[PDB]
Amino acid sequence: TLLGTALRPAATRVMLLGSGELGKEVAIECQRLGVEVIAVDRYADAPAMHVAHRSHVINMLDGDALRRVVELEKPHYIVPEIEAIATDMLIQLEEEGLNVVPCARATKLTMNREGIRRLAAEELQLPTSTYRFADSESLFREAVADIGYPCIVKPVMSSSGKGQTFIRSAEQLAQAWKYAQQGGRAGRVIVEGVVKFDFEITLLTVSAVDGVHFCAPVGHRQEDGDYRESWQPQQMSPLALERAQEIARKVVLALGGYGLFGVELFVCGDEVIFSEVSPRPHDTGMVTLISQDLSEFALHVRAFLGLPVGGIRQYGPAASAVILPQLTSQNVTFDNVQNAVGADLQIRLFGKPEIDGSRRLGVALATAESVVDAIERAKHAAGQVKVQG
Amino acid sequence: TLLGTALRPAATRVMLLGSGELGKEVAIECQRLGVEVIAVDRYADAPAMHVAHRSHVINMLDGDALRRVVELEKPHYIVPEIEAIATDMLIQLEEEGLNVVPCARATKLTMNREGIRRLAAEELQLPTSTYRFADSESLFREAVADIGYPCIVKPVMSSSGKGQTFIRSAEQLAQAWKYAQQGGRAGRVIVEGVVKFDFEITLLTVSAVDGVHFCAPVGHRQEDGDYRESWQPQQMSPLALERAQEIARKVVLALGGYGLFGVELFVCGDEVIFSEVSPRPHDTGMVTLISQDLSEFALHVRAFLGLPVGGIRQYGPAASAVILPQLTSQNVTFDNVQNAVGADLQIRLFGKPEIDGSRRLGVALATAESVVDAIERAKHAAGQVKVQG
Ligand SMILES: Nc1ncnc2c1ncn2[C@@H]1O[C@H](COP(=O)(O)OP(=O)(O)NP(=O)(O)O)[C@@H](O)[C@H]1O
Ligand SMILES: Nc1ncnc2c1ncn2[C@@H]1O[C@H](COP(=O)(O)OP(=O)(O)NP(=O)(O)O)[C@@H](O)[C@H]1O
Ligand SMILES: [Cl-]
Ligand SMILES: [Mg+2]
Ligand SMILES: [Mg+2]
Ligand SMILES: [Mg+2]
Ligand SMILES: [Mg+2]
Ligand SMILES: [Mg+2]
Ligand code: NA
Ligand code: NA
Repeated sequence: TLLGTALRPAATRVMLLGSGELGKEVAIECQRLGVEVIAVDRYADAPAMHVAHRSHVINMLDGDALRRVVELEKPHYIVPEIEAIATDMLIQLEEEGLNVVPCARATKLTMNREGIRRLAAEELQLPTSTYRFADSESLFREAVADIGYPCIVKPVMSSSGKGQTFIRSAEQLAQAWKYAQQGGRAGRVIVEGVVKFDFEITLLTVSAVDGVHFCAPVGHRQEDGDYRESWQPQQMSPLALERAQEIARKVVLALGGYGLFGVELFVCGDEVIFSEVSPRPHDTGMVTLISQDLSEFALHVRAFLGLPVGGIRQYGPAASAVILPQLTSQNVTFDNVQNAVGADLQIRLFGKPEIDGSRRLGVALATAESVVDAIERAKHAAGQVKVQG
Repeated sequence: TLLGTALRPAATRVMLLGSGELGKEVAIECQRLGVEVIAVDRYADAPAMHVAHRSHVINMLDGDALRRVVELEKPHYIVPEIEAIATDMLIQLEEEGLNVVPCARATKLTMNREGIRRLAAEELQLPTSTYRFADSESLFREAVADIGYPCIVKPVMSSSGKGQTFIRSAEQLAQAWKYAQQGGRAGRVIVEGVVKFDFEITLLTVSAVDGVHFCAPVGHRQEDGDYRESWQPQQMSPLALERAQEIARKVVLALGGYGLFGVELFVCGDEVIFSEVSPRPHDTGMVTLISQDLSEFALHVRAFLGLPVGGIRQYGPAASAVILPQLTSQNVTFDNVQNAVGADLQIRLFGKPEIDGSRRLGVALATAESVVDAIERAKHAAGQVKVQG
């Protein structure tokens, strides 16, 4: 592995497709290695743009626009932060010699639930919830009848809970369908049977030159489409951890390429069920910004540059808690910060230029002698922040 | 403490006067809290500029220049990275209501050996080496005479050992007095009595809203005016430590203002001698990038922003080892990096645009079961990096 100096002729150039808070940490980690960084998104002054050498604002879903910026900047690596990208062009570029992280195919499979679900369940034969796809309201109903109640419906091209309904009875059928129609490319939906798990985790898995590595299990708490808190490690039986790792290894290798992946699993005692996977750093993994020697972001960077991971140090019980206000402003301020940080307590404020309703503007991080204590410390701190605008 | 959003009208602005590797990490820490960063230096593309919002290239020794950049950017904080600044303008500006970190007084006193030496030895009655100020070769001559052999001669406005001579014999004196002229402003010096210590430390001391806190002592190895290796924690007697803390506290409290200070001391048995102090993060402190929950850069920011520190966690035996090549190039590359990273091992590459002689281009960071093992690990990794021109 050879790295050049950012801004010099032999520079190593990384292009970030999506410049949110997740990309922001990847940028920092690239910059820490003197890696040249070009941050791209659909809006100006996005978080990652704050710490990049240069930035561009384009239609990331536009394959031509993508090709244009790529031709213009000639990055060595293209690093997507989101699902909503012209994956078809990524494939082209990849063939054209571009390094798409982790790989263009991983990106295509995961931008639509259909690709990923069918691969895991049908091709890989991994355990998953029952599911049915539907592209019409009527077919939607047939699916539900076959799946049974309760069931959850989701748009095939969605994230963060957009257009999702937890269906308990036929009564909600109408609304569920509409709502789901509202979410996406505005068509197709997935109808999944409800898994009743003891708890859920995100197994941060790194595929690198020196193999597949696993971070300690991350537990999380969801609240209406968004993670609210995450913690590590999440206690699990030895058998469950082994099955979890088996599943994650298979999925990442199947998706292919080097990088860190966010493997979402449901745990039922000693049993593990595959949910979905981020072929990149996971929002819940932000706890790793305090709980490990190498964050999930440092890890992704390390893996994709072709460097060996060697190993990951976990410092003990930790948690994250989102700072998720609800307001409309283009000049957000954060007061009472003196009460949100301290011993074994930190915060991150993303620099997002504006908000119009609910938006994750930062995160509180804490360590403690138990996850229970960390979670409370972290929730408390996030809550202390006075968001005004 | 109220923080705005970077790039927004109510943004909180930090101006960095000096954009090297140290400033680079402070910039990252400011960015992590959504603070707006303006990186200033005397050459373009300085490391901190890579991660700043914007930058300026000026002659930091020119007060008018300084005033102009400050007035232009209207920063809420002015943070120096180095001694070589128009501290007089700093004083003025502070008087005008600018916030100079830690305080303008602290900057002035430390940029001149004469101020700090006299303050510590005389004002605070602390243990230091034997010293004397010459202001004529003749006086230089008389002074070396009063101090004896061997002795150290230093410009009173010198760093990185610039313009210093280690004198064991009279013969050197022609040379010695001239060199004390090579470096500095280009004509006053200090003559210090050589201290025969067991080891040298840097006591990273944070002065914040919740008072003064200390990092575990950092030992280090200097060679040719440059630190080579640093490690933590340096083994010391409880008595020794206590005395070191005592000295650090009096000094930081005496200079004033919030921030991280690098207190250089010498240890002989249970005795501690004050050498000097940096009113900002110290190079040797780079080990804190792997050794603590909060790096010296995060500490500096936490403190200057008026937030509480609470506590500092140390993660066991840790070390830093510089990447200090010597060649002339404007397009440096780094090969064999895969052999410089691994478990408990990381490296940083600063992004410096060029080199022409000996220059610090990166640092290796390691953790181990023992300080000794950590040092080997760090040294070995720095040595594996092949620096090409
Ligand atoms: N079949 C299922 N059974 C039980 N709970 C489920 C099921 N599918 C989803 N959930 C729950 O709903 C949450 C969100 O589901 P998910 O499939 O990840 O939506 P998403 O829109 O893809 N969100 P994101 O993680 O941001 O990509 C999960 O994390 C679980 O808490
Ligand atoms: N009186 C002394 N006795 C013994 N060693 C000394 C003495 N003064 C300096 N040294 C050694 O010389 C090194 C550099 O001295 P120093 O006074 O810190 O110079 P400088 O130019 O100000 N360097 P810097 O640390 O970058 O500001 C110290 O770190 C010690 O290892
Ligand atoms: Cl189906
Ligand atoms: Mg998803
Ligand atoms: Mg999510
Ligand atoms: Mg999910
Ligand atoms: Mg000095
Ligand atoms: Mg010194
Ligand atoms: Na920048
Ligand atoms: Na790839």
